[PDB]
Amino acid sequence: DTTQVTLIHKILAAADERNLPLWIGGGWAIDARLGRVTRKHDDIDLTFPGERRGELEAIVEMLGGRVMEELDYGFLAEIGDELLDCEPAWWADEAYEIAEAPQGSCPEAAEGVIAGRPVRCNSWEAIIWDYFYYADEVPPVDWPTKHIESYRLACTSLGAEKVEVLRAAFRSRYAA
Ligand SMILES: NC[C@H]1O[C@H](O[C@H]2[C@H](O)[C@@H](O[C@H]3O[C@H](CO)[C@@H](O)[C@H](N)[C@H]3O)[C@H](N)C[C@@H]2N)[C@H](N)C[C@@H]1O
Ligand SMILES: Nc1ncnc2c1ncn2[C@@H]1O[C@H](COP(=O)(O)CP(=O)(O)OP(=O)(O)O)[C@@H](O)[C@H]1O
Ligand SMILES: [Mn+2]
Ligand SMILES: [Mn+2]
Repeated sequence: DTTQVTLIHKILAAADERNLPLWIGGGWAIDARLGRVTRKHDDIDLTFPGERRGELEAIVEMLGGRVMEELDYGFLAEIGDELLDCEPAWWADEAYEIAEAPQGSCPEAAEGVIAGRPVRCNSWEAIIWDYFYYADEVPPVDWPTKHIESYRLACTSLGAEKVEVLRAAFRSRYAA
Protein backbone atom coordinates (compact mmCIF):
# COMPACT_ATOMS: atom_id res chain seq x y z
CA ASP A 1 0.00 0.00 0.00
CA THR A 2 0.97 3.67 0.00
CA THR A 3 1.81 3.48 3.71
CA GLN A 4 4.52 0.85 3.12
CA VAL A 5 5.82 2.51 0.00
CA THR A 6 5.96 5.89 1.74
CA LEU A 7 7.62 4.27 4.76
CA ILE A 8 10.24 2.61 2.58
CA HIS A 9 10.96 6.02 1.04
CA LYS A 10 11.28 7.65 4.47
CA ILE A 11 13.62 4.96 5.80
CA LEU A 12 15.89 5.11 2.75
CA ALA A 13 15.86 8.91 2.63
CA ALA A 14 17.03 9.00 6.25
CA ALA A 15 19.63 6.31 5.57
CA ASP A 16 20.94 8.16 2.50
CA GLU A 17 21.53 11.23 4.68
CA ARG A 18 23.89 9.17 6.83
CA ASN A 19 25.41 7.30 3.88
CA LEU A 20 23.96 4.19 5.52
CA PRO A 21 23.40 1.53 2.88
CA LEU A 22 20.25 -0.55 3.32
CA TRP A 23 19.19 -3.46 1.13
CA ILE A 24 15.57 -4.34 0.54
CA GLY A 25 15.06 -8.08 0.84
CA GLY A 26 12.35 -10.68 0.48
CA GLY A 27 9.10 -9.91 -1.26
CA TRP A 28 9.74 -6.20 -1.74
CA ALA A 29 13.16 -7.05 -3.22
CA ILE A 30 11.49 -9.21 -5.84
CA ASP A 31 9.06 -6.42 -6.69
CA ALA A 32 11.89 -3.89 -6.70
CA ARG A 33 14.05 -5.90 -9.12
CA LEU A 34 10.99 -6.36 -11.35
CA GLY A 35 10.07 -2.68 -11.05
CA ARG A 36 6.50 -3.73 -10.42
CA VAL A 37 4.27 -4.21 -7.39
CA THR A 38 2.94 -7.78 -7.64
CA ARG A 39 0.96 -8.09 -4.40
CA LYS A 40 0.46 -6.85 -0.86
CA HIS A 41 3.48 -7.41 1.38
CA ASP A 42 3.16 -8.47 5.01
CA ASP A 43 6.41 -6.85 6.13
CA ILE A 44 9.49 -5.02 4.89
CA ASP A 45 12.66 -7.13 4.93
CA LEU A 46 15.87 -5.12 5.37
CA THR A 47 19.57 -5.91 5.35
CA PHE A 48 21.83 -3.44 7.20
CA PRO A 49 25.55 -3.12 8.00
CA GLY A 50 25.90 -5.09 11.23
CA GLU A 51 28.46 -2.75 12.74
CA ARG A 52 26.12 0.21 12.18
CA ARG A 53 23.03 -1.35 13.77
CA GLY A 54 22.64 1.62 16.11
CA GLU A 55 22.20 3.96 13.16
CA LEU A 56 19.36 1.86 11.75
CA GLU A 57 17.79 1.65 15.20
CA ALA A 58 18.07 5.45 15.54
CA ILE A 59 16.27 5.90 12.20
CA VAL A 60 13.50 3.54 13.31
CA GLU A 61 13.11 5.52 16.52
CA MET A 62 13.30 8.82 14.64
CA LEU A 63 10.36 7.62 12.52
CA GLY A 64 8.35 6.88 15.68
CA GLY A 65 9.01 3.14 15.78
CA ARG A 66 10.69 0.72 18.16
CA VAL A 67 12.73 -2.47 18.17
CA MET A 68 10.28 -5.22 19.15
CA GLU A 69 12.16 -8.51 19.33
CA GLU A 70 15.56 -10.11 18.81
CA LEU A 71 15.71 -13.01 16.35
CA ASP A 72 18.29 -15.71 15.72
CA TYR A 73 19.31 -13.92 12.50
CA GLY A 74 18.61 -10.28 13.33
CA PHE A 75 15.81 -8.23 14.83
CA LEU A 76 12.23 -7.20 14.45
CA ALA A 77 11.12 -3.55 14.50
CA GLU A 78 7.77 -1.82 14.29
CA ILE A 79 6.89 1.58 12.81
CA GLY A 80 3.22 2.20 13.41
CA ASP A 81 1.48 -0.91 12.10
CA GLU A 82 4.34 -1.85 9.76
CA LEU A 83 6.84 -4.59 10.59
CA LEU A 84 10.52 -4.32 9.68
CA ASP A 85 12.38 -7.63 9.51
CA CYS A 86 16.06 -6.74 9.79
CA GLU A 87 19.18 -8.85 9.18
CA PRO A 88 22.81 -7.74 9.49
CA ALA A 89 25.37 -8.00 6.72
CA TRP A 90 29.05 -7.90 7.58
CA TRP A 91 32.00 -6.46 5.72
CA ALA A 92 33.74 -9.16 3.68
CA ASP A 93 36.86 -7.90 1.89
CA GLU A 94 35.26 -5.46 -0.59
CA ALA A 95 31.51 -5.71 0.07
CA TYR A 96 28.90 -6.36 2.73
CA GLU A 97 27.66 -9.95 2.90
CA ILE A 98 24.76 -11.69 4.61
CA ALA A 99 26.09 -14.53 6.75
CA GLU A 100 26.22 -17.85 4.85
CA ALA A 101 24.69 -16.32 1.69
CA PRO A 102 26.18 -16.40 -1.83
CA GLN A 103 28.79 -13.73 -2.56
CA GLY A 104 27.29 -10.55 -4.00
CA SER A 105 24.30 -10.68 -1.66
CA CYS A 106 24.50 -6.92 -1.00
CA PRO A 107 25.48 -5.12 -4.23
CA GLU A 108 26.67 -1.53 -3.94
CA ALA A 109 24.65 -0.57 -7.02
CA ALA A 110 20.92 0.06 -6.76
CA GLU A 111 19.45 -2.70 -8.92
CA GLY A 112 15.77 -2.30 -8.10
CA VAL A 113 13.10 0.39 -8.26
CA ILE A 114 10.18 1.22 -5.97
CA ALA A 115 7.76 3.93 -7.12
CA GLY A 116 10.23 5.19 -9.72
CA ARG A 117 13.19 5.53 -7.35
CA PRO A 118 16.28 3.31 -7.51
CA VAL A 119 16.77 1.22 -4.37
CA ARG A 120 19.45 -1.19 -3.19
CA CYS A 121 18.15 -4.73 -2.93
CA ASN A 122 19.59 -8.15 -2.23
CA SER A 123 20.74 -10.20 -5.19
CA TRP A 124 18.48 -12.72 -6.87
CA GLU A 125 20.77 -15.45 -5.57
CA ALA A 126 20.43 -14.20 -1.98
CA ILE A 127 16.65 -13.92 -2.31
CA ILE A 128 16.38 -17.46 -3.65
CA TRP A 129 18.89 -18.84 -1.12
CA ASP A 130 16.47 -18.06 1.71
CA TYR A 131 13.82 -20.25 0.07
CA PHE A 132 16.25 -23.16 0.30
CA TYR A 133 16.39 -22.79 4.09
CA TYR A 134 12.60 -22.63 4.10
CA ALA A 135 12.32 -25.80 2.00
CA ASP A 136 14.42 -27.61 4.59
CA GLU A 137 11.90 -26.78 7.35
CA VAL A 138 8.73 -27.10 5.25
CA PRO A 139 8.41 -29.09 2.02
CA PRO A 140 7.73 -26.69 -0.90
CA VAL A 141 4.48 -28.51 -1.69
CA ASP A 142 3.30 -27.42 1.79
CA TRP A 143 4.06 -23.70 1.29
CA PRO A 144 1.24 -21.14 1.15
CA THR A 145 0.58 -20.09 -2.46
CA LYS A 146 2.13 -16.69 -1.65
CA HIS A 147 5.54 -18.25 -1.11
CA ILE A 148 5.20 -20.69 -4.01
CA GLU A 149 4.38 -17.89 -6.45
CA SER A 150 7.08 -15.56 -5.11
CA TYR A 151 9.64 -18.33 -5.38
CA ARG A 152 8.63 -19.17 -8.93
CA LEU A 153 8.75 -15.53 -9.92
CA ALA A 154 12.24 -15.05 -8.51
CA CYS A 155 13.27 -18.33 -10.15
CA THR A 156 11.97 -17.26 -13.55
CA SER A 157 13.70 -13.88 -13.25
CA LEU A 158 17.11 -15.37 -12.48
CA GLY A 159 16.72 -18.46 -14.68
CA ALA A 160 15.65 -21.97 -13.71
CA GLU A 161 19.00 -23.54 -14.62
CA LYS A 162 20.89 -21.04 -12.45
CA VAL A 163 18.51 -21.81 -9.61
CA GLU A 164 19.00 -25.59 -9.79
CA VAL A 165 22.80 -25.16 -9.77
CA LEU A 166 22.44 -22.81 -6.79
CA ARG A 167 20.27 -25.38 -5.03
CA ALA A 168 22.93 -28.04 -5.60
CA ALA A 169 25.46 -25.71 -3.97
CA PHE A 170 23.12 -25.25 -1.00
CA ARG A 171 22.69 -29.01 -0.66
CA SER A 172 26.48 -29.43 -0.75
CA ARG A 173 27.07 -26.73 1.85
CA TYR A 174 24.60 -28.20 4.32
CA ALA A 175 24.82 -31.90 3.46
CA ALA A 176 24.97 -34.40 6.30
N1 LIG B 1 21.58 -15.55 6.45
C1 LIG B 1 21.45 -16.73 7.31
C2 LIG B 1 20.03 -17.02 7.75
O1 LIG B 1 19.21 -17.12 6.57
C3 LIG B 1 17.85 -17.48 6.78
O2 LIG B 1 17.19 -16.48 7.52
C4 LIG B 1 16.28 -15.64 6.80
C5 LIG B 1 15.00 -15.60 7.63
O3 LIG B 1 14.35 -16.86 7.51
C6 LIG B 1 14.08 -14.51 7.09
O4 LIG B 1 12.92 -14.47 7.93
C7 LIG B 1 11.86 -15.31 7.54
O5 LIG B 1 11.57 -16.24 8.57
C8 LIG B 1 11.15 -15.62 9.80
C9 LIG B 1 10.97 -16.73 10.80
O6 LIG B 1 12.17 -17.49 10.93
C10 LIG B 1 9.88 -14.81 9.56
O7 LIG B 1 9.46 -14.19 10.77
C11 LIG B 1 10.19 -13.73 8.53
N2 LIG B 1 9.02 -12.88 8.27
C12 LIG B 1 10.65 -14.42 7.25
O8 LIG B 1 11.00 -13.45 6.28
C13 LIG B 1 14.77 -13.15 7.14
N3 LIG B 1 13.86 -12.07 6.73
C14 LIG B 1 15.99 -13.21 6.22
C15 LIG B 1 16.97 -14.28 6.70
N4 LIG B 1 18.09 -14.38 5.76
C16 LIG B 1 17.71 -18.79 7.55
N5 LIG B 1 16.29 -19.09 7.81
C17 LIG B 1 18.51 -18.66 8.84
C18 LIG B 1 19.97 -18.31 8.57
O9 LIG B 1 20.67 -18.12 9.80
N1 LIG C 1 9.54 -20.25 8.89
C1 LIG C 1 10.46 -19.91 7.99
N2 LIG C 1 11.69 -20.47 8.09
C2 LIG C 1 12.63 -20.11 7.21
N3 LIG C 1 12.55 -19.24 6.20
C3 LIG C 1 11.32 -18.71 6.12
C4 LIG C 1 10.25 -18.98 6.96
N4 LIG C 1 9.13 -18.26 6.57
C5 LIG C 1 9.54 -17.59 5.51
N5 LIG C 1 10.85 -17.82 5.18
C6 LIG C 1 11.59 -17.30 4.03
O1 LIG C 1 11.76 -15.91 4.18
C7 LIG C 1 11.66 -15.27 2.88
C8 LIG C 1 10.49 -14.31 2.86
O2 LIG C 1 9.93 -14.24 4.18
P1 LIG C 1 8.57 -13.52 4.53
O3 LIG C 1 8.92 -12.03 4.86
O4 LIG C 1 7.94 -14.07 5.79
C9 LIG C 1 7.49 -13.52 3.09
P2 LIG C 1 7.90 -12.53 1.64
O5 LIG C 1 8.45 -13.26 0.44
O6 LIG C 1 8.91 -11.41 2.04
O7 LIG C 1 6.53 -11.81 1.30
P3 LIG C 1 5.89 -10.52 1.98
O8 LIG C 1 6.39 -9.41 1.14
O9 LIG C 1 4.42 -10.67 2.05
O10 LIG C 1 6.54 -10.38 3.37
C10 LIG C 1 11.55 -16.42 1.88
O11 LIG C 1 12.84 -16.86 1.49
C11 LIG C 1 10.86 -17.49 2.71
O12 LIG C 1 11.10 -18.79 2.19
MN1 LIG D 1 8.76 -10.16 3.82
MN1 LIG E 1 10.07 -11.09 6.77
